[PDB]
Amino acid sequence: MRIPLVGKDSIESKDIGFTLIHEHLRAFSEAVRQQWPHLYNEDEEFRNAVNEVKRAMQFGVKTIVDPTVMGLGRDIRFMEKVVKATGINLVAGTGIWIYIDLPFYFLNRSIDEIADLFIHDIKEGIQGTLNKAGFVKIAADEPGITKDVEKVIRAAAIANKETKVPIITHSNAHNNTGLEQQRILTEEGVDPGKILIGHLGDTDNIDYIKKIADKGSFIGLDRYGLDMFLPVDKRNETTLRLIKDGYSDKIMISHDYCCPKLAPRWSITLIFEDTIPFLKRNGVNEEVIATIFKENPKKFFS
Amino acid sequence: MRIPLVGKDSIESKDIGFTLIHEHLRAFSEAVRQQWPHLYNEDEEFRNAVNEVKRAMQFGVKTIVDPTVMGLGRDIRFMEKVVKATGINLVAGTGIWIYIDLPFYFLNRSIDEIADLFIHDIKEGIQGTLNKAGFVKIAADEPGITKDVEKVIRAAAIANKETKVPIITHSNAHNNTGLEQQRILTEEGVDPGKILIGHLGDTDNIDYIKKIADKGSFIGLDRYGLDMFLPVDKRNETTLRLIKDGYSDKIMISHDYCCLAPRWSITLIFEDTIPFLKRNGVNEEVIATIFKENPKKFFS
Ligand SMILES: [Co+2]
Ligand SMILES: [Co+2]
Ligand SMILES: [Fe+2]
Ligand SMILES: [Fe+2]
Repeated sequence: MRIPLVGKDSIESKDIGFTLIHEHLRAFSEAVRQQWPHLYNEDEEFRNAVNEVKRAMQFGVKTIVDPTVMGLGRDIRFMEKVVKATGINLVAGTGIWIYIDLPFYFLNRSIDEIADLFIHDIKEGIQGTLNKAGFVKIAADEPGITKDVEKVIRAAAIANKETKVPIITHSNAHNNTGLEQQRILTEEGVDPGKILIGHLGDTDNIDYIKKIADKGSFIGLDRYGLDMFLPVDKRNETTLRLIKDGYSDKIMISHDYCCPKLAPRWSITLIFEDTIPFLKRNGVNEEVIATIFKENPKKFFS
Repeated sequence: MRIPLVGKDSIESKDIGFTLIHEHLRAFSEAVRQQWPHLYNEDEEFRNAVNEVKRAMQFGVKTIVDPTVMGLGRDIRFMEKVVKATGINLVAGTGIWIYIDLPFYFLNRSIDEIADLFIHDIKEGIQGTLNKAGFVKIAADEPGITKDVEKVIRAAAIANKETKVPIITHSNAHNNTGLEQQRILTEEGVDPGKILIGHLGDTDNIDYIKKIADKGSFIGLDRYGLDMFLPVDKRNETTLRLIKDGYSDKIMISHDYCCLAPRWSITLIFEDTIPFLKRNGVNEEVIATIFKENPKKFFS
C-alpha cells in the first residue's frame, strides 16, 4: 500500500500500529564477517533475534523499523528468515552508515550515483529480492559533516524527493551534527516532518532537542538502555519534561538494541519494563503514549 | 613445506619460480557487494581472471602473490575456483586494508586481538577453509599514519614474530608513509628483509627509494601500467637506474592489476619493461634476481 514489509505484502501507512522505530536484529561489519566467518554464529544470532522480537510482540509491538544498512551489515535473507519465525512487521531501509570517508568504490563518483543506489532498493528491491526499502538511513558523529558524509546526506535528499520515503538519521548529541543534518536536508527540499533525527536522547540539553523539534523534525529518544550515553533514569527525566512541554507530537522512543557489565538492563523491551510505566506513574494518558508509538510513526511514513 | 598455496599442497620456499609479487585477481569492498549484488558479475569477473592468469603462465609465470585482504574483498572460494582452471600457484594473505579508521568492530580492542585474526588465517585457515595465509598485508596513504593504521602495522609485527611470514605494504610515495611503515616495523623487531614496501615506484625521487632499500627492505616497483601515478617510460627510467646502482637484490616488480593507463594488464611487464630492461645492459641473471631470487629470500 504505502510501507513495504520484509516477507509480507505492503501495508497502509495507517496500520503501522505500535511501533519500535529504531531496533537492530543484528549488526556487523561486512568486511570483517566476509573475511572471517569463524567469528560469528548464524544460529545464535538467529535465536537471540527470535525470542527478543516475539517478547516485544507479547508486549504489544506490531511493527519494528530496522535501520541496518551498508556499514552495519544489512541482510534481508536473515530478516525474512526471522520474520517468518515471528510474524512481525519488519520495515527495512537503505542508505549508508559512515563517520568519515566512504568506500573506495565511491571514490570520485557522482552523488546522483549514490542516490541511485537508494532508489534501487526503494523501487526495485534489496540485495536481489523483492523486499523494498521503506526509508533511507544516514549517519554522522564525532567527525561530523565530512565531505563524504555530506554526499550521503545529500543523496538521501534526492531519494526522498524521488520516492517520498522518510529519513532516519544517526547523530552525535553533543556536537550539533543532528541540527546540521536537518539544515542540509531542509535546505535541499526535504519536508522537516519526514526526518527523524536520532540519538539526541543521549544529552541533558533540552534546548538543543527543542530547536530541532521546533524546526519540523522528529526527535529520537532512541537509545534506552545504553547507560554509557545516558542513564535510563536521566533519559526518563527528559522525555517527561518534553512531554509536559507539549512536544509529544514529535517524540519517538526506541532502544537501538543489537541482538554487559555496563550494558545492564538493555533490551528490546526495556521500554515496557521501565519507561512507559514511569510515564504513566507521572500521569501521561494512553493518548500521550499512543501518539508516540502509533501516531508519530503513522505520520512519519504517511 | 614453507609457503601455503590456494588449492594446492604447500611448496618449498625455493620453488616459487617466476613470480608476480603484487597482482589482484579481484578487488571490491564487501560493504558494497554484500549490499548490492546486482552491481557485480561473479562470472565475467571469473573469465577476466582466467585468461589474464594463463596469459601470464604463457609468459612463464609460475606463482602469483595476491595481496587482496579485508577491505579489498578477499574470497578464497573465488581464488581456488580460478586455480583449478589455471593451475597457478596463488599465494593468499591476511591483514587489513585501511587509510584512516578500521571497522567499528575494532573499537576498544586489544591490538593483539587484531593480530590473532591474522595468526588465525596463517595457522588455522582463511574463511572457514584450510587454505592458509603466506603473508600479512598492511596499508597507508594520503592520511598517513593514523592511530588506527598504526594499530594494524603493529599487529602485523606480532603476526610476523609469531609466524615468520613476510609483510607486503601499500604506501603513498609522496608522503614518507613507506619509510614510516618500515620505521615502526623495524622498531617492533621486524627483520627488515621480511618487509616489502610497495607502490614506491610511483615517484621519481630515487633518494627516497634508496633510503628504504639501504635499511634492508625490498622496494616495490609494483604498479606498472598505472600511468596516472607514473608513466611506464618514467618507471623504466627509474628501475634501470636502481639496477645500475646495485639495488637489484632489493627490487620487486609487478603490475598491481585488478581484473589514464591503457596498456595496464598483468603481462605489460613482458611486453615492455623486460625487453627494454635488457636491451639497456641488463643480463638474464639479474632479472632472475628480481623475479625469482628476491621473492625466494622474501618468503625464506
Ligand atoms: Co545510530
Ligand atoms: Co596497494
Ligand atoms: Fe542504530
Ligand atoms: Fe594492490
